[PDB]
Amino acid sequence: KTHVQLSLPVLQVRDVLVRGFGDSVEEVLSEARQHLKDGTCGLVEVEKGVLPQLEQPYVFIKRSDAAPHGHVMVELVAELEGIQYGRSGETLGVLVPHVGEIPVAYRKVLLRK
Repeated sequence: KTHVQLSLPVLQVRDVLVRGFGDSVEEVLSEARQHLKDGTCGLVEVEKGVLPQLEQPYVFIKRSDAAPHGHVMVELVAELEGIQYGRSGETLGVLVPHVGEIPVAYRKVLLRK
């Protein structure tokens, strides 16, 4: 399938134990996609002071369309030193590894895979 229905645990930035996916744009996108498939991917909602507490490169989920079965359609865009790799809509949040942190909510998304 080109799209996959996921429910992503929404984590508080100060709970996050592994604050990024790796060390290159290509690695963080690769690792994000693997964790999304393996159900080991969390979402941090972006507000003032969140991104500086996470590790670059960042992986964002961004709205790709204006929401089948409650699931917002999203795609991945990476960012490193203010350059983004991808073009998409509004940020729903920043992806991080999930290693058992307790979420505050779930974000239903349809991921273009």
